[PDB]
Amino acid sequence: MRSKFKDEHPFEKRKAEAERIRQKYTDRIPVICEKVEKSDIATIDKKKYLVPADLTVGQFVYVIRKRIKLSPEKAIFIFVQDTLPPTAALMSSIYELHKDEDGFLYITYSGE
Repeated sequence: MRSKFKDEHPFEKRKAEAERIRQKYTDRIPVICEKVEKSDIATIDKKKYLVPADLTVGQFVYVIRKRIKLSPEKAIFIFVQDTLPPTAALMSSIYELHKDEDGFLYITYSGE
């Protein structure tokens, strides 16, 4: 359940960056998207995202699908603090509830 972005970078710098990003893009959600350790899915090329707050969770799944070029028949599940968020929910609603103390919103994506 550990995050590599969390372990590689100190909390203070992470926190400072998130505040820096929140100030510059007040309409966007800073997102860290990582793969769950033991899933067969591929690994995302780009870890960190500026996500529009009006985007739904399901819309963000779609961006994850097309960033890994996941075959359309394949399945993919997104986890926010080891929960499956509803696709119809706004990422702004997910962010206010599940933002990390550093200010980032941490997702893990799997395949089962």
